[PDB]
Amino acid sequence: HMDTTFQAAIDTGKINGAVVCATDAQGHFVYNKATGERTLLSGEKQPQQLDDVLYLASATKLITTIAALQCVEDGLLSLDGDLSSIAPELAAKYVLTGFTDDESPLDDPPARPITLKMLLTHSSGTSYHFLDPSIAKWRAQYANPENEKPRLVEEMFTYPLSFQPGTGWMYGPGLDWAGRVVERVTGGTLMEFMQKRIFDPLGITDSQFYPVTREDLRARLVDLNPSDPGALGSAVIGGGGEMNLRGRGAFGGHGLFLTGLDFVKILRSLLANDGMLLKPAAVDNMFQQHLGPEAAASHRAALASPLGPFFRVGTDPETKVGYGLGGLLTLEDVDGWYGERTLTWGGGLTLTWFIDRKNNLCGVGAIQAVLPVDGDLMADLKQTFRHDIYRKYSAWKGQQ
Ligand SMILES: CCC(C)(C)C(=O)O[C@H]1C[C@@H](C)C=C2C=C[C@H](C)[C@H](CC[C@@H](O)C[C@@H](O)CC(=O)O)[C@H]21
Repeated sequence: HMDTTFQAAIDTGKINGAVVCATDAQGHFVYNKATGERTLLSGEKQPQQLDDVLYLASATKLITTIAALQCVEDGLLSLDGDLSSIAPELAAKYVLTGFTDDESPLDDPPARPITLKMLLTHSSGTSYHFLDPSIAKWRAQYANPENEKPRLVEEMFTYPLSFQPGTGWMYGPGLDWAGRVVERVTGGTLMEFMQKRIFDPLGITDSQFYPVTREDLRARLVDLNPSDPGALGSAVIGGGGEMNLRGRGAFGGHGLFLTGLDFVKILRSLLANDGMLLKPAAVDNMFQQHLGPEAAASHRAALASPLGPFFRVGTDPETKVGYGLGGLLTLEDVDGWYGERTLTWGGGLTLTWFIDRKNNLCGVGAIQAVLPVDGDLMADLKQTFRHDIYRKYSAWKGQQ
């Protein structure tokens, strides 16, 4: 019901198209479908194609997550090691506990060092100011940078922690920090490392961080169009895109551009656990709960909060979930849908992905929306993909 649902959304003028790529571990069941049209900077229309270059936005986080785990395999990092030396900017952050009534900020020194595992699972304390009201309040009083100067990761994310390292959960720049950590410990750019360790083994050559400079890629950017002459990804994140315009260097949190076909090669290598990217036991460890007791309780409070629908990535409020290395982790079966220990996340409001090892299925579904982005419609469209792909998978299994 992707077919009729997506077409209805095209007819209303709220999306231009969609790219969907799903596969089992061996490529027996494969479903690839490009729907709709893209618009070129010239205004001319072209059918959506499976090798259109998409803005991944926070789907970047999974890829940065793999890159960090590869440095762990190399012995350049450990999951639980002290990062204070490699990233002193993180060690220097204090923990904001709240405000007095005259609205002055209470902070405390950090009780422990920040580790890679905390960065990868959003339990370090680094929080997006637009999601954490306490951090939103601090940003505004200790304001303002209308500097507009292009900022590196460490010049962009200068706020205190939202909670003692390891003891909470809040979505934030942990993978931008992890990406910077990967650059520092390898002595090269994040693009260089990923090209060599992730894209080359999979035969991927059509990928770049913001800003996209390559002419061949720019000619295939969905997001280079009259509504987005900057190729900022506005349609994917729903207004802006502010962080991209203001950054300098690679942002492992949200910066990558990639085709759906190339993104699913990465998903499938994890699903099949074929050693192309990581040793099997390291992949297995991604699909485990890595929040401790306090952090798990914080996670569940955020999932029950008004932001919870975003944080639940379409999963039901009755489904117990944790956070793995790479995204949300289901902790029980939903019969007919995600098996237990499905890893899932997404990008902006328009893109979502899952890796269901128990049921042997992975996929990405990426709506190409029309500004202004109808957020409630995106949620529905993503949900249609997440469930219709299981329907298609069952029908195929039944036909064998
Ligand atoms: C730039 C953030 C990034 C990774 C692109 C992103 O897509 O995370 C997604 C993935 C999804 C699973 C869960 C999410 C959790 C909360 C949000 C609604 C977030 C989307 C935020 C984005 O819509 C607005 C930001 O761009 C704010 C800004 O413009 O600075 C959203």
